Amino acid sequence: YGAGQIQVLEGLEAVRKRPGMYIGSTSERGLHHLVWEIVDNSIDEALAGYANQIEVVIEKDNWIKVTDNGRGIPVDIQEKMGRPAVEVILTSSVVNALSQDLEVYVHRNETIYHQAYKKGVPQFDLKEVGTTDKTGTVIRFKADGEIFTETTVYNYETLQQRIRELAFLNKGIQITLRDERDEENVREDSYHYE
Ligand SMILES: Cc1[nH]c(C(=O)NC2CCN(c3cc(C(N)=O)cc(Cl)n3)CC2)c(Cl)c1Cl
Ligand SMILES: [Mg+2]
Ligand SMILES: [Mg+2]
Ligand SMILES: [Mg+2]
Repeated sequence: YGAGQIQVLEGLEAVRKRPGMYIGSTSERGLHHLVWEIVDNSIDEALAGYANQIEVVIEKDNWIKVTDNGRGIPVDIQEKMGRPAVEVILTSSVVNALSQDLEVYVHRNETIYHQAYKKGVPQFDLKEVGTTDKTGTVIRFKADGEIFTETTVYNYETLQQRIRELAFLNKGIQITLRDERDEENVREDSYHYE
């Protein structure tokens, strides 16, 4: 309960109290904005010269998974908070605050690190769960139905349109959209402009 952790909790309270001020609306438009908030991080990492693939998956029950092959959100214990950098970054994330559940897997230092959250609150300390020969960041989230009180169901065409545009605007980045909500009938569109 240091000043750092107190500020974190106040920040989550503030986002959840006035979500529309952060993401425009809590309508279907705001729901889809959650995806762009996450994907923008991957785009910046690609433009910085450290990533070139981004994958957005609509999973069963309208979870969203975003994966990039960037450097991975750092995990070193931070000066300000005395907590892993990734935890500080995600506990101040609007998407995390407005998600009933969110998971991160960081591939970095030939290690896979995992943390989970509910409404932005970490459920356990960042944990090493395995090894890897890749780098990057995986984020999985389920939008909070307490916040998004019109719908929590994503529109494939809405995601598709903007993903295609993002690939066209940010040449060289391979951006893939896949709908896995119905395991019997899976749709994928992959964009890569030169
Ligand atoms: C899906 C996704 N991807 C990213 C992402 O790629 N973030 C970048 C931000 C800058 N990062 C680094 C890397 C280093 C480093 N030298 O490896 C040091 C620092 Cl100080 N930040 C790499 C991850 C985020 Cl954040 C989310 Cl959410
Ligand atoms: Mg942002
Ligand atoms: Mg950034
Ligand atoms: Mg490329």
